Amino acid sequence: ASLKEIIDELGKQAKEQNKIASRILKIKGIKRIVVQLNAVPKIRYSMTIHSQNNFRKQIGITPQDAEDLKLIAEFLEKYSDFLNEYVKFTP
Amino acid sequence: ASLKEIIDELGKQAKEQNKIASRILKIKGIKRIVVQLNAVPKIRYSMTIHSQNNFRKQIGITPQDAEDLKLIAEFLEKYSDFLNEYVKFTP
Ligand SMILES: [Cl-]
Ligand SMILES: [Cl-]
Ligand SMILES: [Cl-]
Ligand SMILES: [Cl-]
Ligand SMILES: [Cl-]
Ligand SMILES: [Cl-]
Repeated sequence: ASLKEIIDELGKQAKEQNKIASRILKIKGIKRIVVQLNAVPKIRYSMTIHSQNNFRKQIGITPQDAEDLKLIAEFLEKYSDFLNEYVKFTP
Repeated sequence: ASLKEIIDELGKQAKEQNKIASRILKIKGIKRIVVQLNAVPKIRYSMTIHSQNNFRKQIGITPQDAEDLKLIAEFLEKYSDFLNEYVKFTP
């Protein structure tokens, strides 16, 4: 499933149901931080990060998360132009 | 104020008061993501990230945050050995 497929799927779901629809992006190489894409409804997107170990609670980062954070930064830069033509983000 | 001064100050506060004590790290160059250090009480540390614009709510990252995330990764790597001898982190 590509990013665009996920974006499209979350958009359609958030509309049919009138509530946030979410999906974990499976960014290659990430060890612990999980990036979740959210479609918030007239549909705007955001991305939140989560620990696999306390998935529902706010993430506490430690120094061992440095490489994850870099991979997330790289993924953002790699898809930046596309995302900025394709979706609107949360305020 | 160095990282160690902040760590020491938050440790002393979290002990005198028996509750989480927190302070924003002023990592040079960050535009929007704020890293806050927390001493949680028998004292363990964590770091949480926050948007300056919705400081109390969970941060929604967008592609413009890529450089902040890299600077946070660099700061973690720069202080990694020190932190791992000097403090214990949250589970
Ligand atoms: Cl992910
Ligand atoms: Cl965590
Ligand atoms: Cl792109
Ligand atoms: Cl900061
Ligand atoms: Cl935000
Ligand atoms: Cl160090």
